[PDB]
Amino acid sequence: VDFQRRYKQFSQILKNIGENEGGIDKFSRGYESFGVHRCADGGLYCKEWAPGAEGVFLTGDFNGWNPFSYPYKKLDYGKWELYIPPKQNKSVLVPHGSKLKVVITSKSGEILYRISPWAKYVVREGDNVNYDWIHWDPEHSYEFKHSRPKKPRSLRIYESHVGISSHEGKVASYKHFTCNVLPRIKGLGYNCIQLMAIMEHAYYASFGYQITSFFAASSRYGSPEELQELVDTAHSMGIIVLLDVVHSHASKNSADGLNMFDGTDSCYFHSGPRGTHDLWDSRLFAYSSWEVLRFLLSNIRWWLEEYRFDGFRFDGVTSMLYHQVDEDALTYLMLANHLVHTLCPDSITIAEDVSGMPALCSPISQGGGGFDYRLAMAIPDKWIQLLKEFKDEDWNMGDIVYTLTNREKCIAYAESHDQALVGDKSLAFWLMDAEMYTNMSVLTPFTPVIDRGIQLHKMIRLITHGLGGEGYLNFMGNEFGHPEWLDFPRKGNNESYHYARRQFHLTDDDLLRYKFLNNFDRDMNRLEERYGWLAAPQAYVSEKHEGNKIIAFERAGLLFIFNFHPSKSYTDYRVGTALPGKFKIVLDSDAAEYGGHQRLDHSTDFFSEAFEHNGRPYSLLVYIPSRVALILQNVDL
Repeated sequence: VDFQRRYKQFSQILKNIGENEGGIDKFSRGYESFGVHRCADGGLYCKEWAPGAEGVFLTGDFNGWNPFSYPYKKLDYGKWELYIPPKQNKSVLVPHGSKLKVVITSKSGEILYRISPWAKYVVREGDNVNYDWIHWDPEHSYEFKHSRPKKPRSLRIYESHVGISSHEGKVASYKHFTCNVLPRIKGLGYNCIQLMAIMEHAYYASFGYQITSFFAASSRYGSPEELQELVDTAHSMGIIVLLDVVHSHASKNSADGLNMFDGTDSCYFHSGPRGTHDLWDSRLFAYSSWEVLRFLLSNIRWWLEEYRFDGFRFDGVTSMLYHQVDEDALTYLMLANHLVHTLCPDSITIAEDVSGMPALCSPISQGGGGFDYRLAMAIPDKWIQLLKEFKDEDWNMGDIVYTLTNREKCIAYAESHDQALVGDKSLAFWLMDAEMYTNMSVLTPFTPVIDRGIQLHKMIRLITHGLGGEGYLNFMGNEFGHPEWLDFPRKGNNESYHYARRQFHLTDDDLLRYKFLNNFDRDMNRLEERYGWLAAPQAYVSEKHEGNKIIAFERAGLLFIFNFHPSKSYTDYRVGTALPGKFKIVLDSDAAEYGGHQRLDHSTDFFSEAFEHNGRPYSLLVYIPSRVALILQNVDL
C-alpha cells in the first residue's frame, strides 16, 4: 500500500487525458458524439466503439429494417462513424419514439443486433423477452427551473426506490414520487435523497444492480423528462439528490445489454474468466482500457449534466478493488471523484466499501481515493448481533459505544436495505416479531413486547443518529417501523408484486401505532437541523456503565442520556457535563407523541452544580426511566 505510487499513476493518466484529449472536461463529454444524434442540418450523425467488428450498420423502422443499407465508416482505434444526409423533403430521418438497432457483423459472418451502449431510452413492450431501443427526440426538452440548493452542512439521507414508493402492487412512476413522496420526505426533515435503481436494468428483481443500459434512465417509472422534473422539483424543496452508480459490473444480456457488443468477450470487458464475476454471474469492465475510461467518465458527466444529480454513491467498490488490489479500478474511481469535485466542489461522492481500504475517503492529493464518505456498515451488524444473540441484561454498553465511535467521514445508519428484503429481518421485526401483526392497533393491549419494541426502535435510531457518524441514512419505510417485508416479482414467487410496495398510509392511520415511530423520526431530524450534531466534533462519552446500562455523552453542546436497562429507573442519577447553568429537555422519547408513558415533566429546570463526576467539571441530577432517551440543551439563566 504505497500512497505515493497511487497518486503517481493517477497523476500520469490524468496528464495523458490532458495531452491526448482536451482535458477531463472534454474527455467526459463523449455522449455528445457517440451514439445517435440528429444534427441541426436535418442529418443524422452516429458513432460507436467496436474494435472487433467486421462491419457496423444502423437500422430500424426508419429504413424498413433494411440491415445493411447504412454502413458506418471505419475509423482508427476501433471506432466507427456514420452520417446520413438530410431528406430532400426536409422531414425527420428518425422519428421520435421509433425503434433502432446497431447491426454488427463478425469475422465469422454472423449478424448481431445490438442496442447502443450510449442509448438514452429503452423500453420493454408488453410481454416481450427483450428490450427495444427507442430513439428519444421529443418536441420540447425539459428546462430546469430551479437552482441547486446550498450545500448542506450535514447529510440526512432518505434512501429511496421509485417503483416501490406506493401502496399499490405495481411499478410506481416518477410522477408519483414527485407529487406524493417528495413532500413526505421533506416533512420528515430529510435534506438528501439517495435514489436507487435509476440506471436502466432489465431485471427488476435485481433491485438496480444488474445494469443493461448505462446511459438510460429506467423506463419503468416513465420518461426521461419525468425524471428531470423529479430532480428539479426536489431542488425547489431544498433537497439534494444523489444517484446510485453501478460501475462495478454489467448484466450478461447481449440483446439488450452491454455484453458481447462487438461480438467479442472483450470489448468493454476483460477477455476470459477474469472478465466474469462468478458469484454475480456478470461481466467485469476493463478499467485499463482508454475507451472504457471514456465510456464510464462520460457516464458520470452524463448524470451530472443531463439530469442534474448532486452526487453519487458508487456501489460495489469492494468488488472492484479485489479480483491483490485492482490498481486499474481504483485509478478510475480516483478519476471519477476528481471529475465530480472539479466540476462542482459542492458535489458529494459516497463509497460502498466493506473492506475499509485505507485512505479511500481522504483527499487524492494525500494519496487518497477522493471519496467524501463511506458507509458505516459495521453499525447494522452490531444491532443484529445484540438482538439475535444477547438478552437485554447482557448488552455491553462499551461495545455499543466502540462500534459507534470507531472512525474518514462515514454515513451512519441503523439498518440496511438488504435487511428489508424477504427472508431477512428488519429492526421492527427483530423487536416486535409476531406482535407486529396483533398489537400495532391502539385498540389492542399495549403489551410489554410492543412497548419494549417501540422504545428500543426510537433509542437505537437516536444513538446511531447522534453518535454513529458524520451523516445519517434511512431506508424508505423504516422511519416508522414498516411491517412485513420487501420482495420483487421473480421466478421464486411467480412474478408477484404483493410485497413490492410501501404502506405509507399506515402512518396516517390514527388507530395504529406506527405514527409514534414516524413522529419520533420527524422530530429527531428537525432537532439535528437546529443543533447540527452530525457536523460537530466527535462526542465526549462520559459514561458507559455496564451495571446500570447507561450511556451518556455530549455533542454540539447537547447532553445525550440513554437508559438501556430493561427494568431499572433512576430518580437522582448523576450525569457529568462540560458547562454550568440551566438545562432544559429538548427531546424525550417517553413523550406521549412518541408512544411513551409521559412520565417526565418538560418544564423542569435542570441546574448544573460545581461537582466533578466522570471526568467532567460539572454535573446535574436527572430522572431517567427504563428504555428512555433524553437530550438536554443548555439555555440562558
